[PDB]
This record gives sequence, C-alpha cells and structure tokens, in this order.
Amino acid sequence: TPTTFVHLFEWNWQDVAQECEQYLGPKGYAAVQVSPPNEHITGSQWWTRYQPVSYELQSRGGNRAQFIDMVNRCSAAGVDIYVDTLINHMAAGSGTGTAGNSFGNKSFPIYSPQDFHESCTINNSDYGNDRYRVQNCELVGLADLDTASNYVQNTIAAYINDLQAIGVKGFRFDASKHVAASDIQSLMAKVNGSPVVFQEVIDQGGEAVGASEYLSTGLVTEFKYSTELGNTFRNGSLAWLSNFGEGWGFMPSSSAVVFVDNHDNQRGHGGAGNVITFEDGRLYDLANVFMLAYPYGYPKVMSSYDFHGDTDAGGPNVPVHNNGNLECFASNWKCEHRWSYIAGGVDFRNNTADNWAVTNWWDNTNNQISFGRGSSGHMAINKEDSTLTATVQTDMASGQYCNVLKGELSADAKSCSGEVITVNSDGTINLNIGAWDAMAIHKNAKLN
Ligand SMILES: [Ca+2]
Ligand SMILES: [Cl-]
Repeated sequence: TPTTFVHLFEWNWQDVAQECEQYLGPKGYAAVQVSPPNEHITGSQWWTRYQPVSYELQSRGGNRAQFIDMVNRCSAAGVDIYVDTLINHMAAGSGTGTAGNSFGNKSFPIYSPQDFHESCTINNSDYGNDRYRVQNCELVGLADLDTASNYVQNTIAAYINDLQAIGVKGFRFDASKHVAASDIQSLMAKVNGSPVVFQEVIDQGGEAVGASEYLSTGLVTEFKYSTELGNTFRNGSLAWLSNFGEGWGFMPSSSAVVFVDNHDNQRGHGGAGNVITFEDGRLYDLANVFMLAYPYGYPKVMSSYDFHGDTDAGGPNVPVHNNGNLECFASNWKCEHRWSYIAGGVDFRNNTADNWAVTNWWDNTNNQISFGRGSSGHMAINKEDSTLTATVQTDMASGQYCNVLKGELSADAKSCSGEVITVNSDGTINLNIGAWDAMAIHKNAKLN
C-alpha cells in the first residue's frame, strides 16, 4: 500500500516519466512532487522557478505536451503527480519568461498593478510581531498578490482546476504562511473536487502566524520534524525518540507532511547545519530508515543533485536517463530515492501500513534502538561504535526474513539478495548489527 512520496527536484518531464515507469511505480512510491511547471523568469538558478510570469505550462522542465505526457505515463505506472503551486506572489522586477512573455512594474499577462498589495518589505522581526506585514508585504521583493480579490482567486483556481483536468492529483501551496488562512479557505471553495493539498508553513514556535491556522485547508509541512530529527541524530540520543511526534509538540500525525530535508533547508533556508542531507552519507541513510519506519506523518523522500556548495546553482547539464546510462549516485543527480536503505525503508512502510502502533520499543538508553509495527514488521538501528548484539522481542512469526535495507526477496520467495534475519520460535531476534548500520524486516519479505 502507498505511503511515501518523493521530490524529484529540478527533474525535467522526460526524466520523471521514465523514472515513474522504470522505478517509482515498481518500487511503490505513491507520488512525485515536481518543480513549478508554469512560465517563470529566465536564468539558470534553481530559484527562478519561484518567480512566476504566467500560468502557461512552458518551463525549464519542458512544454505543455511533455508535461501531459508525464502525467499520463506516471498515472499508468500507478504514480500520482503533485504540482508545486505559487499562490502568494509573482516575479520581482522586469524581464521575460520561459514562454516568451514580458513583464515589469507589476504588469503581467494575467495581472495588473491593482491586483497586488501595495509594496512594503517583510522584515525579519515582522515574523514574530506583525502578521499584517508577513501576509501583505513582499517576500524578498516578490510582487505580493491580493489573494483576497475575487479576480485573483478565480485566476489561481482556474490554473489548479486545469491541472486537475489533465490528471494532476495534488498540490503544494508554496509560501502559505504569507497568505491569510481565510484567503486559502475562499480559494479552495472554487477548487473542483478534493485534491491532496499540502501547505508550506515554517513554524518552529514564536511566530505571529502559526501552522495550526492551516489545518482546515489541508496538510501542513511540519518543519519541527526535520530539525529535531537532525538535532537528535547528530547531537542527542536516539533513545529520546520513543515518543517522537505529538509528544514533542508537533502537529497531529494525520495533518503532517514530514521529511529529513527539503530543497530549501538543504541549502540553509529554514534549517541550520544540524539538518541531515545526502552529504552526510550513512548518517542520511539511518535518519531516513527511522522516518520511514516510524508511524508519524506523510513522508516525502528528497532527491537532489550535487550543488558543489553553490546554494544558487541550478541542476546538472545532463539528463538522468542519458543514452542508456543512469546519471545517478555521483557528482550530478544523487538519486537518494534509489539508495538501498531509503528504498528499503519505503518498502517497509508500504508493508506495515496495517498497524500504525509502535510496539515493543527497546533501547540501550543511548544510540541503539529497536521497535516493531505489531506482527507486520520490526527494525533496529545501531549508531554506537560497537556491534548491537542484544536479543529483542518481536510479535513476528518465526522464520527467515530478508533484511530489506540490504536486499530483497526473489520472485519465487526462495532467497534474498542480502543478509537473512532469523525470528526465533519465541518471537525473539538475536541481533548482529555493526556500527552505524540497521535492519528492517516485514511480513511480506519472508522466505518460503
Ligand atoms: Ca501575501
Ligand atoms: Cl516542502
């Protein structure tokens, strides 16, 4: 059963379509969050995607036909498409867009200067004491749309409904904190049906505008998750994670979208150095295994490119599927969604979705933990310097199981491609996990 989505950051439509068919579908990912498909400013930086010019489907990712082709091919493969939608602003300054349209002085093909709030700057101190400025002033110079206007609402709603008509199943509302929750409620009343909607709201406490204000209009990004998980894995004890979630003051599990890192915080926007990313290698593997095994929120796996320390740089100059070879794992696309520990975690989550309880939690008071998901699965992480050899209790049927983080069950269920884990007649497992390693087993990866 589908439980996890992935952000194919800066991936073009051709690459996404092929990825859906060859990997995402077969591996069980539920959906793909794509980069903004609408017309945006010209330029090679990744952030040009966040400065809209119009709603025509011609962007760095491809043209309208290629976009439609991608939705169709992914849909047939069993994978949904979530579109990153810009509901708060339009591009700053003047220029030309990716579909040839010009703009300048708050004049665009679809908006006039009167469709925006009067210009003012959002200062850092405004976040803590002035909700009016946070929602009516400009985010880093971006023209702030009058989201209370019936015209503006109809225009954004037409775009969303158009995308639904061609097959899009979900939407990410970018910069939601900068738009009054009541404006979003009014916008949603114009949207057909009930697509999956998740709102980007960064709230780590002490904001004049809180994440809780957006719970009635859809799911909300829980940034406390990314930050605390990173902080605990680097500077704390994994044993503290026994009550992770609402117990730590996070929003309701059923309303949260979580992640180890996202495209912004892996670049220092909305997250400090404690955020764990692909650069951390094995540490990133372990952080993902915890997130995917733990029953809190709707997770999304990050899929990045090596930016070589340049936080403004756009993606690689080569496609992922290049003349027969995969441009993954090296200095171009990282493809974390293909890393064995991460893909194995997704498999574990997909196969334990019938039991959302954390059962039989065990820890060594520090960096060795193990817990189950009833009789559906069990896992363990060793982040100490010595082997984890403890005997832990499970609710699983005795037998042989493939450690899904390191391999998988063959078609005839006669063998695994990686190590085998044995569940004893009394439900116990005599662990044998080396330093900075883990194991995960589930009821549907049992040897015959
Ligand atoms: Ca605004
Ligand atoms: Cl996000």
